[PDB]
Amino acid sequence: AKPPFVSRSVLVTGGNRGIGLAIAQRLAADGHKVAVTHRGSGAPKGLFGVEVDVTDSDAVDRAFTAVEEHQGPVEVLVSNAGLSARMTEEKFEKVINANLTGAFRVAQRASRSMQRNKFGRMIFIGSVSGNQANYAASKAGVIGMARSIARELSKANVTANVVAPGYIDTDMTRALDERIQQGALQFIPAKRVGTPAEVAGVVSFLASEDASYISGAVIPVDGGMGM
Amino acid sequence: AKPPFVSRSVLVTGGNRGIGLAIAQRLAADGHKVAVTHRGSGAPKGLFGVEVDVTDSDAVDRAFTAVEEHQGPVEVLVSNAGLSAMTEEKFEKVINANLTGAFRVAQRASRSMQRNKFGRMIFIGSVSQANYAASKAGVIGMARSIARELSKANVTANVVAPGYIDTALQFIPAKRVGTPAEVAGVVSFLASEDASYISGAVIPVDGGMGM
Amino acid sequence: AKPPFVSRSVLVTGGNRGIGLAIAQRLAADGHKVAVTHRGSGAPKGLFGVEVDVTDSDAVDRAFTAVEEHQGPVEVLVSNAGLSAMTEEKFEKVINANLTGAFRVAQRASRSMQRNKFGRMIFIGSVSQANYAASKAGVIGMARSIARELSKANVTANVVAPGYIDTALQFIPAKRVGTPAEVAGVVSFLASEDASYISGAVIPVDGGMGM
Amino acid sequence: AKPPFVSRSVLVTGGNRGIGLAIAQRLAADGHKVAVTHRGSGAPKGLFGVEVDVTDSDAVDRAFTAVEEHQGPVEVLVSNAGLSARMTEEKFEKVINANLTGAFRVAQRASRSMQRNKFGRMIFIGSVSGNQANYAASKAGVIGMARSIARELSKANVTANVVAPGYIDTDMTRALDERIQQGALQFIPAKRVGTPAEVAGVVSFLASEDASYISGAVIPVDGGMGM
Ligand SMILES: [Cs+]
Repeated sequence: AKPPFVSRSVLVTGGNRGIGLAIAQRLAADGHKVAVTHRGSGAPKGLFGVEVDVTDSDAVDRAFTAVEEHQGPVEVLVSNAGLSARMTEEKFEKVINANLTGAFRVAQRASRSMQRNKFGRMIFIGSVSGNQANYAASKAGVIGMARSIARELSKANVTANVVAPGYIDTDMTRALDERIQQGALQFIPAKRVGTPAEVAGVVSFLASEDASYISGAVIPVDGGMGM
Repeated sequence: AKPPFVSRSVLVTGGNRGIGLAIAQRLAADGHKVAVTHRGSGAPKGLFGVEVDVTDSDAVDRAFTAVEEHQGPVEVLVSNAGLSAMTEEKFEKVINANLTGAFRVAQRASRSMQRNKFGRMIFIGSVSQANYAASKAGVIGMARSIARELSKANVTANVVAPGYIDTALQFIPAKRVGTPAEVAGVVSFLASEDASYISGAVIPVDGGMGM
Repeated sequence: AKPPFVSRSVLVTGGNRGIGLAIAQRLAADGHKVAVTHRGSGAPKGLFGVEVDVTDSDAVDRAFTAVEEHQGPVEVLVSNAGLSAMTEEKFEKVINANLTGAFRVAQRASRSMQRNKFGRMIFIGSVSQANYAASKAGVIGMARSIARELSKANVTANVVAPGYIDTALQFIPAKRVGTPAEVAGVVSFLASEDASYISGAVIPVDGGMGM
Repeated sequence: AKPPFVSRSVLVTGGNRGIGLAIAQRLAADGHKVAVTHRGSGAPKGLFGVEVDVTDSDAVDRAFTAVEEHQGPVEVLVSNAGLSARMTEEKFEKVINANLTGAFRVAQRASRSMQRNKFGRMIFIGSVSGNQANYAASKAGVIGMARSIARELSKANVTANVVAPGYIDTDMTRALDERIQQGALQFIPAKRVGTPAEVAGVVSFLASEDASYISGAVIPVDGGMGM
């Protein structure tokens, strides 16, 4: 007794690259109407692209307006980490503004339409493993924020969940010392890195009709690492 | 890309009523080969059934053998609570059915999963007593131990933790109770090819309740 | 919109080998409840099986009853050729198994389908003899008669006409033989909720051969 | 053992209205990248639109080029009837040019890329029931053409099939005399009209990986009418 599929208006922030790209392509093949944000390079073929820096509340507003006009109001928001990568105030605030406050900005802009239409799915994608304290603070902060949103908006059938990837095969992970790669594996029960498609599949589920009674959850996609 | 579907040999314990029944029916509609255990009331129409008291290790063993003969070795094990829902007797009865029972079915499933380098163990928490709380938290610790040991063999162990399901609302952000189908959909996902890199997780299906 | 999936009670005759087996396995992975008939070699692992000689009307009747008891009344009937693949004896043997056999299973299925206002009869033509040609064309005429009478009750009858399937290429535009999975996919569609307004059709699955 | 889904670049001619719209929406929800042609009014939200009159070979060429640039070369072509609706030469040639020659033009423009990439699905949608001789000639002509294409191109994994709808619920069918509506039913074993979604489901199948060994076929979607 599987709920019938509904084609949703989807916005995937940072959806032209890496894990964000895998997510956007998967949601498109699922049957959804998928738009992505980017910082200039553009969306790949078959996806509607809008340029926006998530540190800029006006650019966020214009992005959502453009998507609304293209494919209808955003029903499923996938917020990917704006940045991924001793410590200092500038580096701390830069990461917080992009990854935590940036997540707030897109969630806030999505919320009114989601509440009004009594449907919404906010799905926040944590930054990858693995600048320690700034990324740690922003990722944990997004989880606290998502829980607050879930507590406020779940009564309107608007949920907010977090996908927490562990070590995933990306360009930066492959650039890491051969020595760091094989020994990150010592912390991972699965004894292998995850793939972008493995993250995308979990997002596919959270966007689907099957995830309606999940709200305020953090689903780790990490081969057991974070236990 | 979305990974190709694989029809799995599935066993759902307590798969004849309530949430277990919803899970069994959903996994069958997904395309899996679904067997259930039950305590006497019989299996649902269409599905292979075996009578098991999960406090009985011998009965668990002969159930798995019967299922292997019918549809092949169990690849996906869904362990539903033996009891729903303080004396030493009541405490021990719930621990034996809900915690040790989970161990019995997990242990019996484990050899074949490890050998074939594929397994999904999915434990379903009871709906919501020191006894029930201990057994539910206990199963989570057990699952995490199994995930730590066996994830390297592509054998994962995850928990679905339902809140209030209809088979009080002030404490639930959704302002409604969940349905058995809403639990079943999460189990469908965890049984699927899309859940391969999830292990040792507890997924709450509670409308935000236990956040 | 795409109509919601419904898990149907399916019977596939000759569903234990070749194209029939591929059909049965595909329909089971689709989410249906799949039973097969066979002539002695047994059913595939996982699926409910009944021994039927389709020249025997009594054996057909007791097969349908056994299937009804197991998984509910047959909603989707897939009739595969009794024989694969000139004397009066050889002619009559092929007609009796392939044409009259199709009638026997169709007739037995028809009452319940009409009563419940749902039925899909799907006849699978033999792969490619005056006897075989007569029986294959005969089944098409029979199916068309059934479709004319019963489509008003949401009971349709369609034919899949395979060409050369691997269980010569110069006469095939595709320049290759078809696979059993390629036949099974067409049967999956005809069993689905998307085939509701198709009735009395013959769908060739032949890479262009019989065009 | 179902073939894994592949997201195809789809062009549905006349895909902004009626049966064509139902087809385009279904193929989009299936997971494909769907573009439609129209004659000016535009594509609905979530579908890429291009304007083209299928009597104009240059406009067809430009349409396919625009789709190619948007979503990749056309892999699945759904050619819907340009026109639907005593007899005279002008009315005969008008319908032949739109419905038969128009089908040729789009098939021809699709063919080279399909052959080169060793994949293609041409799906021709016959005009609805039910100007007699011109529509009859064009619909039968499209079937002969499709069979020729199937004979030539099936060796390159390029197939050509026809969906032949009977009486389907559309704006024009509903405009027909109450008396003609209920008595068209006397010719239909199903004893009801079909829906646009019933046609779209058959097109979904013909576009899918399950239809690979079907070529040169005419699938009637008519509740048994045309037996
Ligand atoms: Cs099944």
